[PDB]
Amino acid sequence: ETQAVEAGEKTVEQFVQALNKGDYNKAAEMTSKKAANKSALSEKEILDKYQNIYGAADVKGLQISNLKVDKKDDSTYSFSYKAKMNTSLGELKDLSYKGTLDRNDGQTTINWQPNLVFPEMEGNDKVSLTTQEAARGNIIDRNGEPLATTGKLKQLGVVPSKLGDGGEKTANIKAIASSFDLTEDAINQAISQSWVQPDYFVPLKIIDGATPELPAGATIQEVDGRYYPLGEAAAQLIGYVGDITAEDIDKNPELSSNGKIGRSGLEMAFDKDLRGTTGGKLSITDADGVEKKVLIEHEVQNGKDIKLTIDAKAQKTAFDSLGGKAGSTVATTPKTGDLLALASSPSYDPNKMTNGISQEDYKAYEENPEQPFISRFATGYAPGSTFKMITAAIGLDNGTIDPNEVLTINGLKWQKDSSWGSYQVTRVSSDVSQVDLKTALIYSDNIYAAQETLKMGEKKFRTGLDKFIFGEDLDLPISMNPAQISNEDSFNSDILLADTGYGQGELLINPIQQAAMYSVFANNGTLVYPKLIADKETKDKKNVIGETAVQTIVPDLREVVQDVNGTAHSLSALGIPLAAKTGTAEIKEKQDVKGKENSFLFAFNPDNQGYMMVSMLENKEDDDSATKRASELLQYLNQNYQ
Repeated sequence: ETQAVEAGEKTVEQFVQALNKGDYNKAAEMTSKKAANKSALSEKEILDKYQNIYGAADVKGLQISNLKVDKKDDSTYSFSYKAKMNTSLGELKDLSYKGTLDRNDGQTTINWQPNLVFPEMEGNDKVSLTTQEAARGNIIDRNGEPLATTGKLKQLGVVPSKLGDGGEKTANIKAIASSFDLTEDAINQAISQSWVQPDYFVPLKIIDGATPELPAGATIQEVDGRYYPLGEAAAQLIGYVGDITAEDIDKNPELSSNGKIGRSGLEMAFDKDLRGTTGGKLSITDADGVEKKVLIEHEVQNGKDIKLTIDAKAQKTAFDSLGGKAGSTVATTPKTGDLLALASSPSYDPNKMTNGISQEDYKAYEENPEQPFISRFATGYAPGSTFKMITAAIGLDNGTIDPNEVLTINGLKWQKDSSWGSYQVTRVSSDVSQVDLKTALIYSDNIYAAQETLKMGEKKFRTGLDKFIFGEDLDLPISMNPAQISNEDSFNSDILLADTGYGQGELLINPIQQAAMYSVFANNGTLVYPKLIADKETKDKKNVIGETAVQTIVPDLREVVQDVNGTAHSLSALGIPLAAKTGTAEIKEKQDVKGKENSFLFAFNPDNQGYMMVSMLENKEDDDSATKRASELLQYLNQNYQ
């Protein structure tokens, strides 16, 4: 008997697998003939039964356990098992299935019955599913301001019949295009789509502002939709939602096919918390309508709100100050890690992305060489000559750097020996030959940094660098790679070591990780991990650099602003207590023989430690710099974060 009991087990398991994979034909072909005490339906009728019922509830992933196959008659084997499955209303668990098998000739088949769809079905019972959509949660400021919310939008559209016939039609179209900032070709292509019928409402755009005058055939209808009040100023961070597709439902049936799904940014990172859970009832009914068994039922749970450390006024000021140029700005409260602003420029319109965007406009975003879809605050860059601060702090800690000892540096270029060939560390001024640490920080002297790094050596340099967060995964709902010192564990190059010393080489640190590292100067050498979710706890890392080093470097960083030749001296206009460090990075991209240049600014309040800022300009235009663009954000942070 055990040979056939095994054949039965194999048959039941092959059946369950075909149902699990959605191959309902293959499962139907394992059923015995249609007869009393055999199969209740034919193969095709069984296929159509599973396709309708399991398709209606979006059944996914049938799993069984506790399978038993016994023997009853000479050719009849009884099976039983427990099963669970996923539906658009959550997991159905603890299902007791039951049936009999048939052995004729040399093969074993399943005596199919309706109770092998759901357990307590019989005869011509039917399945009903009712669903209520969950409302999407909000994303809000550290003070409750909406960053992503669900508002009532004014949808402009035209009805082709109420437009005219010939000359009145062309004139009305012209009026619409000129009164709502549309093109005549767009309106004509819209009303000419295959799906349009003459009496239909053809939607054109979402009107933000005050509805102007409505020419003949134009109509304003209200619709509910996701709305981003800061717009492109927070697009990369917040992201946007899009229409849910059949393929999203196949991967997660607990979504709402009628709803919206986060496609990038925080909308996608927190899509589960924000989407809520669908409400409704899955039931077995009788020959018609009469409920006989409720399989799953629960009420709709609307999505939860997400509250960020962001300050929406800082976010808007940070983004606007970049003037549409390529770059990024990160602002923190360095003693807690609160991320006040994460701006990336240039940017895209998230309200346009979510309310239906042209293929031309979308492609413009994708072919823009400055790539507005990039989240530059989460992209790793060489940190630039700003990094001298870190190298200095490390050198003060391990006793390599005497603050008051001078190096003799002549000219604008320096190389260790001739083996460096055509590589040379460069500085901007040759007016100071006797360079100590304060002079090097004030004038941004890379030759000093390069020489002190070479003197320190790789081991001590890395011992100091390893106390920071290279290799660590920050606990943030933003997709990023951990910062690195170089490609390998060794530089194996005096050039690369010197290069790394002033923030170049193979260093990759995204702007958020930079603000994390530079926080040591606002916390006496303690690193304070950045924080984006307001309710989260402050995390930190003690003794990253020495308190003596901080107290030596920060007064020099004040002079970067106050000294008449300091590289950030234009910020002394502000009349606020500032410590700053400028920086540049030289980049060789393959599509240009002349190299590109990244411009950096680091600044914080050395009196109260209330704010900190790291701004960067990528592939800067001539006569442009992060420092030139920082006064507005610095005034704001200084006023409101003490």
